[PDB]
Amino acid sequence: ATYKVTLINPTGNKTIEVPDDQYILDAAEEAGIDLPYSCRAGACSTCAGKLISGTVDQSDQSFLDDDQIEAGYVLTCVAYPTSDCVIETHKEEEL
Ligand code: FES
Repeated sequence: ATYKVTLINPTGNKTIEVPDDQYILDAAEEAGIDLPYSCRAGACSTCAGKLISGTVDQSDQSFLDDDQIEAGYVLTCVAYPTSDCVIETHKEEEL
């Protein structure tokens, strides 16, 4: 499956089609979108986003606790989309 991911940043928004076995971050860059990143391994906060709608699989992540997750945070470097979704990006400091 290839899923629509809408990325909302401070000043505007962009939809991209992300295959379900590619990380949101990887696809974003592939599309010329510059997101923040650091470790790229699910172990810091630098790349975090916030799901507003849809679902992701970020099973490869280790930084977010069970309540950051439930509240919708996502480490975009390690998340695959599991449906069309919408994510507010540059959410690092909320952690
Ligand atoms: S860049 Fe460190 S968690 Fe994604």
